[PDB]
Amino acid sequence: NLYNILKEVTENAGYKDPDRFWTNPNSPEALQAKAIREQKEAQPKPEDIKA
Amino acid sequence: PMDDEQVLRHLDQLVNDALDFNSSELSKQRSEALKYYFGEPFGNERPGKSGIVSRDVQETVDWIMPSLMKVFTSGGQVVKYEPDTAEDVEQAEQETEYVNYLFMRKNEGFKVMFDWFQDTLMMKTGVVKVYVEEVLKPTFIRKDKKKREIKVLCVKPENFLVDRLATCIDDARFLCHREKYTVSDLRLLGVPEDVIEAEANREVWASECYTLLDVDGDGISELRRILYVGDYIISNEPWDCRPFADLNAYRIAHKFHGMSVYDKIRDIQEIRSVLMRNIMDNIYRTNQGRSVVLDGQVNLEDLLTNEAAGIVRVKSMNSITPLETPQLSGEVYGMLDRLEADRGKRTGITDRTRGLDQNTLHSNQAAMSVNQLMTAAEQQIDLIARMFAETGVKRLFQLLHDHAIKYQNQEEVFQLRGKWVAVNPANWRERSDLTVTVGIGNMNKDQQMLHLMRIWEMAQAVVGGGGLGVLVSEQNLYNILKEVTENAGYKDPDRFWTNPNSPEALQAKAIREQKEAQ
Amino acid sequence: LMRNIMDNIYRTNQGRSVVLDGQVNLEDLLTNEAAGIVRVKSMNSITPLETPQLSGEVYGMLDRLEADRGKRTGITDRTRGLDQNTLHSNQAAMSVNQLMT
Amino acid sequence: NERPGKSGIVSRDVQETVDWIMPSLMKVFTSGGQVVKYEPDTAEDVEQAEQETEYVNYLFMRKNEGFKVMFDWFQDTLMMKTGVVKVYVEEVLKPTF
Amino acid sequence: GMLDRLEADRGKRTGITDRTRGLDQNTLHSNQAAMSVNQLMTAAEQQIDLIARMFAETGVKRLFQLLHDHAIKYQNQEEVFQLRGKWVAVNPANWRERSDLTVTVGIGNMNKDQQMLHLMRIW
Amino acid sequence: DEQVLRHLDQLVNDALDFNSSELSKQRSERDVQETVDWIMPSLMKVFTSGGQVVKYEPDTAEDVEQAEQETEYVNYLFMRKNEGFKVMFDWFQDTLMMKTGVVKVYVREIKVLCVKPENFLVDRLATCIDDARFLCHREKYTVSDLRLLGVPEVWASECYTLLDVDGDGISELRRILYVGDYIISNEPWDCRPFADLNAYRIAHKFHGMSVYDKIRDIQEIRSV
Amino acid sequence: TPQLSGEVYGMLDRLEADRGKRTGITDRTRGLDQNTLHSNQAAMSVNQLMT
Amino acid sequence: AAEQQIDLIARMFAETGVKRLFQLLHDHAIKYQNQEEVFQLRGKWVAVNPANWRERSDLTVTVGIGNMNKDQQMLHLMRIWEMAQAVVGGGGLGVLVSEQNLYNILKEVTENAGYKDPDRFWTNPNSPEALQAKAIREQKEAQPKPEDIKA
Repeated sequence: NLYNILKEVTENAGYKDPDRFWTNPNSPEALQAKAIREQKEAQPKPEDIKA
Repeated sequence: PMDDEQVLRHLDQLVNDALDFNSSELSKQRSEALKYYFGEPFGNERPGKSGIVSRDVQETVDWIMPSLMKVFTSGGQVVKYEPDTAEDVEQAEQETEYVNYLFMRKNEGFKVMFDWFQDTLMMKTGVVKVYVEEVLKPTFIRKDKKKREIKVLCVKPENFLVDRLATCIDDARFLCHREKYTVSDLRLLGVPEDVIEAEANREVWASECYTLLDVDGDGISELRRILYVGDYIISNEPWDCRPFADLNAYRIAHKFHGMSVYDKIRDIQEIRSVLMRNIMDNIYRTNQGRSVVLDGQVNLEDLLTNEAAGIVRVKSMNSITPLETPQLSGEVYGMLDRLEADRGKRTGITDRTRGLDQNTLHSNQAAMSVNQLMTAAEQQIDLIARMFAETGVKRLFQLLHDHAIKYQNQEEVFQLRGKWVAVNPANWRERSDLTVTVGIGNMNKDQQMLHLMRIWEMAQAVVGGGGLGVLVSEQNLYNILKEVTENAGYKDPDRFWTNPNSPEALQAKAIREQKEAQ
Repeated sequence: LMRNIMDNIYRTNQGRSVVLDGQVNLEDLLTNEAAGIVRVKSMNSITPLETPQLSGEVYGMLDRLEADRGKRTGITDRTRGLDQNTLHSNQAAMSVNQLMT
Repeated sequence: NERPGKSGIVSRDVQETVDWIMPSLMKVFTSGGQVVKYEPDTAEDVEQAEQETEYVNYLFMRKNEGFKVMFDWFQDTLMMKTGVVKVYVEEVLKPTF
Repeated sequence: GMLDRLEADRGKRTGITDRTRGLDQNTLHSNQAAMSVNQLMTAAEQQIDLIARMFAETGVKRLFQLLHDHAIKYQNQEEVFQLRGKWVAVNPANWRERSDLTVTVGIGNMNKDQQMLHLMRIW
Repeated sequence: DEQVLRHLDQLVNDALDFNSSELSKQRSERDVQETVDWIMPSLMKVFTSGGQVVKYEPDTAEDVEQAEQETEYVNYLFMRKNEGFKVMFDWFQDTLMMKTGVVKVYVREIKVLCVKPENFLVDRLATCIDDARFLCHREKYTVSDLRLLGVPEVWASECYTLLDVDGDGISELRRILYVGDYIISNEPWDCRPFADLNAYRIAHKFHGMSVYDKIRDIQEIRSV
Repeated sequence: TPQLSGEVYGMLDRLEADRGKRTGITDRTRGLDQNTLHSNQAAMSVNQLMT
Repeated sequence: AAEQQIDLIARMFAETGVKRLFQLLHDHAIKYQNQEEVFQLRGKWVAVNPANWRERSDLTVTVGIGNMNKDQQMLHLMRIWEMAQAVVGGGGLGVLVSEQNLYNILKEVTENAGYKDPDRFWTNPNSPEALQAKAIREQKEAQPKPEDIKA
């Protein structure tokens, strides 16, 4: 719903779909981001030479 | 039932009546307005009196016009067809750029607006004419002949006769527009006798008539344009429409023509001129010395020193008396501030074309003194520009008429080389002016700082916690950067930083990311 | 009010017969309602013939009338915002909501 | 009530009121089609309400004589005390030829 | 303040608004570029017609004797900011924000960052 | 020596009725004595700085034919060769003084001549400044004219009008000099060596307005 | 002619102030703040003097 | 005071001195000598070859054109002072009457005092040192602001 806040802000600006999407509510790219791309960049990412 | 040779005399009778109807009132009004514009005397000046005149239309015109020039001529994106979305480059973008060359860079440039906007400001209306012309000079390899083109011009607005029951451009039962058409051009057209009249040009003023009648003895058909000479032999064919603009410029009620700043401000400038003339009278007459007679008889002091009061004081022995004739009040000069507020607030609220500072820098506190004081709280000039565009789209539509009829198989060079047949295009009869005028369309500074404060920086602040993984991708940020660069003056070449989406970027982006991830 | 102000200034700017009594029938009725310069009548001296000027306090109503001319529906000043010298400062909620719209 | 031979100056005051009332209505109503909503049942909105409200909007957005009609509304209301328009139906053409 | 009031055609018409003017000057320049350059077009037409074997002067580059196949004479030069109107919008923010929050030049930026010098170091 | 000659002579004689007899009043109303030095003298970079403001740029048929060579050659006449930078700004000076600037290309090579546009007599009504009813210019043309072929107080030349003096097939524009007892040489060209460029505020009239023209009241109000 | 007194304007002002005191209290009921702006000192002068 | 008769006397002697000043024109035209003056500068040239010109005017002395001391004092010191302050404040500095004319507008007081050259800095009729100082000021006050982002 923070994304809904941002989408309302952008609608106030006047950019619904193309320029400022800022919605990503539940979409396969958004699903793979929040559940995999963000998660695979947080849980298993700290495995560098420092680890 | 046949109606032949009667239309000649009928419109001959109509011309004089229409001229009596129009020129007596409207021509006199606009000519008086022009005389006011060029400081012709108003009547309050008398011999040995003031001479100050009213000169105020100049500054309001010179405050309104530059904004119109800076807002109109900006790229070739002024008018968008907005057709069905998928196939647009074939006609929606091709024909706009086609009319870009055939209107801009070919026909007088943006000076056409400078030759028509004043008509919408001085003449209460600006009405263009769209006319056919032919091009020549083949091989005399360039074996191309009889080229066709069409331009747009004035017809001396004093020569725009309209019927008495039209009130709209596409309602004129009678229309008349006349041009020079020298006698050598008549001989080019094979005129077989003399004219209405040492010089080949015998003062021939050819008249063009747009009227609908019944020559074929059938139902009332479309108008047939007539090229007259002296109320004589004609050239009539089934025509298409009226190639005109008719910018009322204020959208008055349903009348033939609209109204101008002249009709608004003639009386205000008249009272201003009267005030200045009376101020000069206070300076001049009220400050006259005389013979300085206490009472005296002296035949009214030698009849006011022979109606002059210049140099005489001999009455009998009169003592020192300045003889100060009573003068004007002190509020007359203080009335200047009130009347300046009265008139400047009408349409030129930006005193000296702009509102800015010299002592303190104009920062951007919050919402930019919101939206430029709400576009100076909806200045009427913006709405006048909106009406200008919404009615001048008719110019493009009239162009597209003849383009779809027949022009050429010409090729143009917008952003590339190689274009194709425009012999049989689609007009699409649908246009738009969304991002140019009163429509939401946040202005240059407004959009700039709005994006800077609430889009450019809010994202850069929120990215600290969540990150760009789900937030704005690179392509959208680059689109915002691209519009920012266009706000800097040039869309592409101002500040590239671009690389939005391409194998030279996206594939390069992936391979570079894996380069730094190994 | 504008008509009366302009007619006051017209009557004041117009000259007189420059006479106290005269014997030329008001100097030919002010030179046939003109009265440019005529003082030769009998013995009258050149006198500007002052006229009672109106009260300036009448102007004190015009601005009030200005308020009247907006008090009905549009007393808002010209509905055009101009900030030349001092910018639009805001403390909290923009003086809330621009004085509640 | 004009007296000839003197100043017959007529001060125009209504024009300012009308000409600064006009832009407010224009600015309010000349922005897309956000002005009017159809308010459907919560479960299904775009299926028949959003699409058809935007359809009617386009039938007033650039598919029917633009916004000069709105200006005529407002002029006829403010000046002649009442603004009225009519909505009629015409036939379309361009068959095979 | 009578003289100052009557000077509306002296100070205000002179394109002075406490340095906040010049639209009259810009309009005059654009009109001259669209009117005086017509004299240049006429001169070129006369040199094509009433002259032949033309040359070049003060540059010693190359003589254009003949073969003027075509010409589309028009100008566009009055569309620039005054001193920093086109820069102050994103002058100190692009380099200090785009590469600061996300220092990933190449993915999130471009080589045109060097062009920043062309707008900052150069000027 | 036909009726065309008499018509041209009468047109030249009656040309100066208003072209150079009433526009001079647009000179004084003074303010341009510093306003020009505040705008025109500082506009040196506006006119005489830049080769992109003056660009030909034709279509794909001719793109690298004379794109820069023509501009480079013309840049000589732009400054220091013929009608130089000061002489080109003389057009703006004449626009500030008599509400119109002139660059008259009177002519293998030509030069923008006829400075001091107060010598631009016309038929008192042009409305086009390119294709008017008639046009003229003032030249000295003294008696000592050994340079010219035959010419033996007298100041009259260049009677190039758009009237019916062509005699060939139509009322065409053939350039010729003044009569001078039949001393005019034909030249069938449409050069029309005149500009009449107001370049400040030019409507559909004979000529535009000057800086002092818009400040006529201020001329006697800012000093008197 | 017998000119009217200058206190008639005071009579107009008194009658207008009386009318305002009766029903239309707030002066013009409008806010035009271009140079003179409200200053926050305590709870917005609290609640604009309790409305 | 409606062409005071003292001002009449001054006007008519000012205009009748034109002939006796034509006499001095003739005296200069025939021959005097070829030295230099003693006013406004060090060094002047020879003007012993003039043209009679048959025309001379003395209209700048009295209530005629005549910018007399009373009118100059009052008109300048009140009206042109107010107008100059208005122009400088919000009327404009680089477009309207500027320093190059402010020197002239402020030299009027010095002319009333009689000293032209050595009192005020405001002369610059055509001065190279003032232009060089202006260029130096621009160079020394422009650079740091661009340099801040140039780093």
